[PDB]
Amino acid sequence: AETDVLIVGAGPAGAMSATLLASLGIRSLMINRWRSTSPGPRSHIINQRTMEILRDIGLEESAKSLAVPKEYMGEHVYATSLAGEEFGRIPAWASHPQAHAEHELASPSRYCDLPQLYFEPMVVSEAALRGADVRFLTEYLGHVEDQDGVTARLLDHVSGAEYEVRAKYIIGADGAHSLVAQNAGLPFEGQMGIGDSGSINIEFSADLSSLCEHRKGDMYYMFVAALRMIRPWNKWICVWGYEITKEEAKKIIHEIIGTDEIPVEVGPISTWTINQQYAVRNTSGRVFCMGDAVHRHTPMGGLGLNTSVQDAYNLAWKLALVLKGTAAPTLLDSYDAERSPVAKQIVERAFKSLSTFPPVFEALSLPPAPTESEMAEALVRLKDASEEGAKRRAALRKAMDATIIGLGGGHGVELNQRYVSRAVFPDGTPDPGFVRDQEFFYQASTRPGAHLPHVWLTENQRRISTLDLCGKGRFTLLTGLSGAAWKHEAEQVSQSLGIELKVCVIGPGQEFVDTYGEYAKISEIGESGALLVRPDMFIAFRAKDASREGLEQLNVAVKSILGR
Amino acid sequence: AETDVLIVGAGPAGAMSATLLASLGIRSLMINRWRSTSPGPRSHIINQRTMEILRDIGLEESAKSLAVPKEYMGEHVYATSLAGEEFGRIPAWASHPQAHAEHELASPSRYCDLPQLYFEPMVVSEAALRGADVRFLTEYLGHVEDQDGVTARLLDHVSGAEYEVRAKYIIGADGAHSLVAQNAGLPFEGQMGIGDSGSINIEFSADLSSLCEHRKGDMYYMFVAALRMIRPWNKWICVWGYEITKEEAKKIIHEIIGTDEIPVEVGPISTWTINQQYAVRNTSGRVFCMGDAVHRHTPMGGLGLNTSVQDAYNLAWKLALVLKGTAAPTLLDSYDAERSPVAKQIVERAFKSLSTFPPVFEALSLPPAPTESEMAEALVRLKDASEEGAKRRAALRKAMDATIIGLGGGHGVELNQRYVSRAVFPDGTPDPGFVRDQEFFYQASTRPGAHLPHVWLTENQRRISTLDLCGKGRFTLLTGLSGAAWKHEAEQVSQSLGIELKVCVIGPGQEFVDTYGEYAKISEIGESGALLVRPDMFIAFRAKDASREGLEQLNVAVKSILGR
Amino acid sequence: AETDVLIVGAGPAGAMSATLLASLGIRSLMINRWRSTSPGPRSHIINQRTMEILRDIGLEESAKSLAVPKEYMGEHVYATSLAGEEFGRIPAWASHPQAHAEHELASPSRYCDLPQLYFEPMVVSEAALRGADVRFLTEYLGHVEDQDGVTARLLDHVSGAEYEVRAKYIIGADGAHSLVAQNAGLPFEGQMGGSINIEFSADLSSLCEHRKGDMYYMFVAALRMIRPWNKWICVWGEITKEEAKKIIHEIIGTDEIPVEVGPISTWTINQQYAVRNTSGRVFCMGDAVHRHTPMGGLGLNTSVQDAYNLAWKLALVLKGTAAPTLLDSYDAERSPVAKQIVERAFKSLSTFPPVFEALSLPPAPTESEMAEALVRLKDASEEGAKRRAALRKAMDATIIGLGGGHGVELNQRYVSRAVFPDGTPDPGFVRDQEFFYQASTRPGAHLPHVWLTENQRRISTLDLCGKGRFTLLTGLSGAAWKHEAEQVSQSLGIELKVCVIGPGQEFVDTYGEYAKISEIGESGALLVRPDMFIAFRAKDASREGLEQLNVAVKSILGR
Ligand SMILES: Cc1cc2nc3c(=O)[nH]c(=O)nc-3n(C[C@H](O)[C@H](O)[C@H](O)COP(=O)(O)OP(=O)(O)OC[C@H]3O[C@@H](n4cnc5c(N)ncnc54)[C@H](O)[C@@H]3O)c2cc1C
Ligand SMILES: Cc1cc2nc3c(=O)[nH]c(=O)nc-3n(C[C@H](O)[C@H](O)[C@H](O)COP(=O)(O)OP(=O)(O)OC[C@H]3O[C@@H](n4cnc5c(N)ncnc54)[C@H](O)[C@@H]3O)c2cc1C
Ligand SMILES: Cc1cc2nc3c(=O)[nH]c(=O)nc-3n(C[C@H](O)[C@H](O)[C@H](O)COP(=O)(O)OP(=O)(O)OC[C@H]3O[C@@H](n4cnc5c(N)ncnc54)[C@H](O)[C@@H]3O)c2cc1C
Repeated sequence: AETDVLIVGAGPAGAMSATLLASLGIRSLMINRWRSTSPGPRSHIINQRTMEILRDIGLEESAKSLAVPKEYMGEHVYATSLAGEEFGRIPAWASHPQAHAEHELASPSRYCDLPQLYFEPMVVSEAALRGADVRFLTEYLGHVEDQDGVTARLLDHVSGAEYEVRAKYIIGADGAHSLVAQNAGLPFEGQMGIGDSGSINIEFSADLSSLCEHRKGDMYYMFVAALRMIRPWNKWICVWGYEITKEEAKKIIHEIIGTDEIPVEVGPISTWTINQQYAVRNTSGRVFCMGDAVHRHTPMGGLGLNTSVQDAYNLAWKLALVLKGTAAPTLLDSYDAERSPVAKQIVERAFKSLSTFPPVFEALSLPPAPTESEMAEALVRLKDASEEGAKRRAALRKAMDATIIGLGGGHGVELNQRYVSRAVFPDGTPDPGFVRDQEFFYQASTRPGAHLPHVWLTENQRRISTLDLCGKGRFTLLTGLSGAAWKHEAEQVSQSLGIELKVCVIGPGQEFVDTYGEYAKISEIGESGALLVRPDMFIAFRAKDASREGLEQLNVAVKSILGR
Repeated sequence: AETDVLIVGAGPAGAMSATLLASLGIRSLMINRWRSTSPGPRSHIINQRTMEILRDIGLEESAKSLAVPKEYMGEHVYATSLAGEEFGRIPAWASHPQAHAEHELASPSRYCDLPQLYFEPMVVSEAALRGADVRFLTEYLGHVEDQDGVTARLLDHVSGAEYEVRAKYIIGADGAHSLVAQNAGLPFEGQMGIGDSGSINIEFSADLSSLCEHRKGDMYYMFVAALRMIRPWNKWICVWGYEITKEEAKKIIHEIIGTDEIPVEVGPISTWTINQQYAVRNTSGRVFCMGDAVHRHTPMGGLGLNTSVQDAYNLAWKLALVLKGTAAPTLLDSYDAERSPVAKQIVERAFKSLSTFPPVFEALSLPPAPTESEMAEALVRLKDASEEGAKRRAALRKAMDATIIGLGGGHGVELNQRYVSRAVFPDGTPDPGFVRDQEFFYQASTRPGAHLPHVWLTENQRRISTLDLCGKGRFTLLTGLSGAAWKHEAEQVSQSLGIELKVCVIGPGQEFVDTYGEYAKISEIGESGALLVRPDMFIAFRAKDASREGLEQLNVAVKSILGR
Repeated sequence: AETDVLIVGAGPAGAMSATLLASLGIRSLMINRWRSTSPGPRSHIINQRTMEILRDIGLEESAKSLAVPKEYMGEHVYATSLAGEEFGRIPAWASHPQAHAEHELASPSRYCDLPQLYFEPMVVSEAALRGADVRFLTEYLGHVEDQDGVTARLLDHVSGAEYEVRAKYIIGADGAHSLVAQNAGLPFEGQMGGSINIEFSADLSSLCEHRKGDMYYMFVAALRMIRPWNKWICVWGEITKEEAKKIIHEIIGTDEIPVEVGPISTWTINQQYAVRNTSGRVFCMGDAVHRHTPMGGLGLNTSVQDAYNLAWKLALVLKGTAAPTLLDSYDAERSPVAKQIVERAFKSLSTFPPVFEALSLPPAPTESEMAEALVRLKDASEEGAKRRAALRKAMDATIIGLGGGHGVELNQRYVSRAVFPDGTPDPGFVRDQEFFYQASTRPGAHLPHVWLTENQRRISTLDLCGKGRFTLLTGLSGAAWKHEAEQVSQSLGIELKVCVIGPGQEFVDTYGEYAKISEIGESGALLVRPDMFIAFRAKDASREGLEQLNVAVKSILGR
C-alpha cells in the first residue's frame, strides 16, 4: 500500500484531516482500529470555530440540521433532582443577551449541541466521498521513518493479515493513548492535575419533556451528577465523578430524576478516565500528532473536540502545499509553533474550571461528602429569613455565577488564538493587548497572527460574511476600491510562485459590498490596505496602504510564508 | 475470515440488510468495491414503506431532518424552460388534497425527498454502530457453495491481498450487474423494453430560488429534459434521455433554465444505462439476491431504492430466526415467494410509465423530434381562440394528467403488497379484491398476507400508530379486552417454541387505547379476534374470535410459519 | 338625521351590513343599544363561507391573526373530567384527513376559532372606517313606514334625547327579540322544540397540548377554549355563587390549577325561524329571523351570509341600476336558509342522548352510576364488546353537530328572480347533502373553488370575483364574451368584469381544474354575483348564447 499521508485515527481530528486533504487533492489513507464510529456521544458542544470549518467545507447545513440549536442549551439548572427544587440557574452557552451579542458579533456561526455519535460518521462519510481512502478494523502497530517517507505496519482485524503502508507523512490522530506519540517520542508535560481519576457515564431513555420543556437546558446538575440531553427530551445520559454497575444504575437514575414514575430504559454504561497532559511538541520528523493525542483533559468547557478539529484545519493545507512542491517542508514547522501553545492552554483551562465547583458546596456550608440529612438541612438553611440567610443566598449565587467560565463563558478561550511563526509574516505593529479579560471575551484583531474577524458584507444585497470570501483551501487578499493595485500585485505574485491567491476588492458596485460599513470599521487600516488570509482563516500579512513599498512586500511575505 | 452472512454490496439493499441483522444480533460482514458511498444522488424519492422501516429501527427522525418534506415536492411543472412559460402543472407526489388524504390515511409516514448521496452513509453508519462489520475497497470475486456454508474469495483494493471468507449465507446486494446473481445462476426475464438505452445526468449549482419558491417542486420537466432539485433551491441536476459532454453542458443548462444570468457551477457528469430485467427467482441454495441485483428498471415512480430496502426487511428477520435455530431453513423459502412477484411487478410498472409521455407531444401535434420553430408553433397553436384550440388544450391536459401514475399516483403500487407463502398462514377467507384500481389506490387489508394497516391509537393520550406497537424484530399479537385469553395462549406458544411474541390488548384503561375507535373499524374482526404481525409488519395469522378453536390455532400457525 | 339605510343592531349581521354598504358607497347609520361590542365570547366557530366574505373585503388576514387555526381545533374529547379518563374522541371540525380534504377542496378558506368578543369590534371598526356611521348607546324604539322611506324613532342613552332618522330602508339586525321583526309583523314558525356559561382563567396547557381540541365534553358540560390554553368557559344545559369555581374544579377533575372565575351569563334560546324576512321597506337578518341551538355553530356564519346576500342588492337599487324588485330575492333565497338551520341545529340535540344509552345511563347520573358505567366499559366479555361498540357508534353520530355538516354549511341552492335559470334540471346530490358539499356551476349555486395562477402564484376562482360587482368567467374560445359584456355593461349602466382564463392570459388554468369544475365548454361563460353565486350559465359562445346575457342581466336587475 502507498499513500501520501497515513492518518491513524478516525475520530474528529482524523476524519477532518482526511476530509480536508481529500478536498485538496491529497491522497490519504485513514484507519481506525474499531468497527464503527464511536458508539456513544462523548462530546456534544460545537463551538464557533468548528462551525466555521464546517461552513467552509460546506457541511454546516448538515451539522445544523442534525444538531440541537443554541436556544435549547441556555438553561443550566442546579437542583437537588430534576423533579425537585432548583438551587438556581446560570445562563450557559452564552444565553445571557449580552453574552449572546458578543457571541453573534464574533462569528457567522453559533454554538449547537451535536453529539460525537452523529458528528463522526457525518465527517468520515464526507472524507470517503472526497478522494480519501478509509479503512476501519485496521490497527496501526508501529512505523519506521527514513529519509523519504515512512513505512507503517498494519494489522487487519478482518483478514488477520498484516501489511505495510508507505507514506510521506503520518498524522497521529490516535487518541488519548497515542501509540504514534510514543513512537515519535513526544515529550508531555503538566501530568499532575490531582490524583488521576475520571467519570462514569450512563445512557438512558425517558420522556422528561414535562420537566425540561419550560426550562430548556443542555445539562442539569444535581448536588455532583450531571443529566445531559442527547436528544430533547427523551435520550439522556447521567455523568458523575470517579467500578462495576448493574441494572441498578436504574435506581440511581430515578433518584437523579427525583421521581420513579417516568418509564426509564437504561442503555450502555461506560467509564471515562483521563490523565491530564499536553504535548510540549506535536511534531517529530515526518510525524504530526493532533487531537487527544497531544492534549488530554477534563470535559469542562468542551474544548477538546473543537480544538481537535482546529488542529486538523491548521495542518491540512500545509501538508497539501508541501506535497505539491509549492511550499518548502519548512512550512510544516508552524504547526507545532501555532498549535502547541493551544494544547497547553486548553489542558490548563479545562483543569482550572474544576476548582469553581467546591465553593458551591462551601456556600452551602457543606462538606465534600454530604449525608442526605446534611443536604436537606442546607436547603432549609437557605430559606432562612435572616441576614445570615441573605449572606448565604448571595454566597451561593456568587459561587454558581463563577462556574460559568466552564459552561459557555470562556469565549476568549474559544476564539482568541494568537499565532507566532514563520507562517505568519509580522507587520511591525506591537501586540495590542486584550482590553478585557482574554479568557472570557473575544477580542477581534486584524494583526497578522489573528483569525480574520467576522462582519457582514453583502453580495447580491444578501448577507455574506467576510469568512465566506475566504478559505476553500487557498490564500485570499481583501482590500477596497483604492487598493485596486492589489489585484495586479497578487497576480504577479501568484504566477511567479505557482500559487492561488484570490483577491477581493470590497466596495460599492463591486461583487462584495461593505454595505453596513462594518468592514471599514473592523479592518484597522485604510481602504487601500490589504489583509492576506490563510486557507485556515488566519491573517498572515497586513498592508497599511497600497503604496509601492506596501505593494512590493506582498511577494516577500508569501515567499516567506511558503519557506521560499 | 468468518461470518454468518456475507453481504456483497453496500448500497440501500446491503446497508439495510447489515443494519437489520446487526440489530438482531447476527454477525455480518458487508463489503463494497469502492471508496465511498455513492458520489451522486441517484435516487431521491422515499416512499412510506421505507419511512416505516426507518421509523421501526429509529432512523426516521434523522431521515426527516435531512430530507426535503412533501409540501416542497408537489408542484410538477411542464414548461419550455424554467424561466419560460409553463404548459401546465400536475399535483405530483400526492399533493392533490384527495391524494394527500389517501396518503396520510395509509401510513404514519410520508413521502420525502432524500438523495441516495445522503441516505447511504446514514444507513452504513448505523449498520457499523450496531454489530455489523463493514469493509469497502473490497471486491467479491466469486464463491463456491458446499453443504454447510459458503466460501467467498475477496480482493482487497487497499492491500492488494486476496482472501477467503467463510459464511453460512451470502446476500447478493451487488447491483445491476450482480456477479452474485450470475454465479448463483438466477434466471432473468422481461429483458426487452425497447432497444436498451439510458440517460445522461448533469449536476450543477445555481440559485434559482427566484424561479422555484413560488412554485415549489421536486422536478421541472422541459420539452424531454428534467431539472431535479437536490437541495432547494441551489443544488440541481439535469437529466435527459439517451456520449461525451464537455463544459458545454453549461450551455445546455442555461437553455434549460431559459436564461443565462444566474451564475451556474457545473458539477460531475454521469450516464445511467439500464437493461430492464427482473429475476424469476431471487434465491439459489445459500445465496439470496435483492435490490437492483434482481430488479433492473426505469426510474419512473422511484420504486427501486424503496423496493430494494423492502427486500432487505423481508429477509433479515428470517435469516436471524434460522441462524438461531428457532426457525427451519424452510422459513427462507418465502423470500422468493413474497419477494419475487414484487420484482417483476415493479420492473413492468416502471417501464409502462414511459408510454405516458409520447401522448403529450401528440397533444401538441409534435413529432418525436421537434425543431424549435416546431415547438414555438405548438405554443402558438395552444393560445388559439377556436374550438380546435379548445380540443387541443383539453388534449394536452388529458395527456399531462395521465403522466401522474409515474409521479406519485401509483400509491397502490407502492403499498398493495400481497403475500402467498408458507410464511403466511391463511385464515380461510377468500381474497377480497381491490374495490378500486389497485395501481393507483392503496387498499387496507387485515387478511393474512397483507401489511398491518395504519390507524392512530393513543398511549398516554399521545398518538401512536398501530405500526409502533409492532416490529422491532419480533412477532406481535394485537387484540382487545374480550380477547384476554390471547395473552396466555401467546405465552404458552412462546415458551414452547422459544420465540418472542408480544401481545397487546388494545382497549380502554389499557396501555394502548383505541381512542378514536379506528382500530375496531379497520380490524375486520370482533374485539376478541387477533392479528399476528411479522417482524416485517405483515399479518401472518388472523383470528376471528377468542374461541378455544381459535385459540388452539395460534400454535399451529406459528409452527407452520417457522417450518416446525 | 337622514340616511339611506338604518341598521338596527351592531352584532355580526349589522356590522357586516354596514361594512359592505359603506364599501359600496351607500350611506348608512348603524346603531346599537349597548356600550360596547359584546362582552361574552359567544359564537366562536367561523365557517368557510364567512371566511370567504372576510377574504373578499380584505379582512381574512386580520381574522386569521386573531383566531385559533383549524389544527387546534380537531381533538374532541369525551371524558369524565379534564384530568380524568377519556371515553373516546371524535375528529371534530373536519380533522379526519378525508374530512380535511373535502374541506380544503371546497374553498380557499378554512375553519378557524374566533370568538365574537374579537370578531365584532374588528368588523364594527371596519364599517366605521369605510363610509358608515356607527352609533352605540342608541335604542330603536319603533318606526312608521310611508311610501318613500321610513322614519325611525331613537332614544339616546347618553344625552337622554330622543330623535328621528329618515331612511330609505331599515335592516332589522336586532337579535333574538327583534323589535324590528315584531313591528314589521314577520310570521315565525317552528316554535316547537337554556344554558349557563361560566368564564374562567386557568393554565391547563398540561392537559390540552398533547390533545389539542376546541372543546372537551364531560358527562353534560362543555369546556371550551377561549384562548389556548389559559382562557376557558364552562357550558351546561338561575343564580350561581362563587361556588362556580367549585363546579369548575370538578369539571377539571382536579383542584390544583389556580383558577380565576370571570363573568357568569345565561343563554335562553326560543327556537324559531321567520317564514318571511322582508316586509315593505324592512329587512331582517341574523338571530332576528333564525333563533336556534349552538349545535354546529351555524348562527353567526348564517347571520353574516344574510348581510352579504342583501348589501349589494340594496346598493344597486339605491343607485337606480336595479328595480326595487331585486330586493324580493332576499327572502326567496335567505328564508329557506333560516328554516333549514334552525331545523338542523335542533336535530343535532338528538345525537347526544344515545351516548348515555350506550352507557346504560339515566339522563341524570349520580357519580356512582357513572362510575359503574366506566367499570362496565372495561369488562372483558362479549357483552363488554357490544357495549364498547355501542358507545363508539353513539359518539361517531354526534359529529354532524361538530364539523360534519359540511353540506349544511356550503350547499346553498337559490331559486328566485335574482337567479336566471339555464334550462338544465337540478342534478341532485350524489351523496348526503347535509354531510357533503357538492360543487355546482348551475345557476343558483355558489361559484366553485379551484386554484388558478396569476403570476405563477395560486389564486382562487373566488379571488377573480366579488368586490361588489358582477364577473363573467370564460376561456380563450369565448373571447366574444368580453364584447358582449361591454355592450351589456354600457347599456345597463352596471359593472361587469370579464375574465378570459387560459394560457398566456392574466389568469391561467394552470392545473386544468377550471376546465374540470366548470361543467361546460371552454367557450361557455359563468356569470357570478357580487355575493359569489352563479346567476347565469351559457354552454358556449354561439350567437344565441351570447344574445342571452343581456336578457339575463336585465332580468336579474328587474328591468
Ligand atoms: C467515554 C468518553 C466520554 C467523553 N465525554 C466527553 C464530554 O462529555 N465532553 C467532552 O468535551 N469531551 C468528552 N470526551 C472527549 C472526546 O472524546 C475527545 O475530545 C475526542 O473524542 C478526541 O478527539 P480525537 O479525534 O483527537 O480522538 P478520538 O476521537 O479518540 O479518535 C482517536 C481514533 O484513533 C483510533 N485509534 C486509536 N489507536 C489506534 C491504532 N493503534 N491504530 C489505528 N487506530 C487507532 C481510535 O479508534 C479512534 O477512532 C469523551 C471521551 C470518551 C472516551
Ligand atoms: C447514476 C445513477 C442514477 C440513478 N438515478 C436514479 C433516479 O433518478 N431515480 C431512481 O429512482 N433511481 C435511480 N437510480 C437507481 C438506483 O441507484 C437503484 O435503485 C439503487 O441504487 C439500487 O439499490 P441496490 O442497493 O440494490 O444497488 P446499488 O445501490 O447499486 O448497490 C450495489 C453495491 O454493491 C457493490 N458491488 C458491486 N459489485 C461488487 C463486487 N464485485 N464486490 C463487492 N461489491 C460490489 C457496489 O459498489 C454498490 O455499493 C440511479 C442509478 C444510477 C447508477
Ligand atoms: C350569551 C350567548 C351565548 C352564545 N353562545 C353561542 C355559542 O357558544 N355558539 C354559537 O354558535 N352561538 C352562540 N350564540 C349565538 C350568537 O350570539 C348569535 O348567532 C349571534 O350573536 C347573532 O348575530 P346577530 O348579529 O344576528 O344578533 P346579535 O349579535 O344579537 O346582534 C343584535 C344587535 O342588535 C342590538 N339591538 C337589539 N335591540 C336593539 C334596539 N332596540 N335598538 C338598537 N339596537 C338593538 C343588540 O345590542 C345587538 O348588538 C350565543 C348567543 C348569546 C346571547
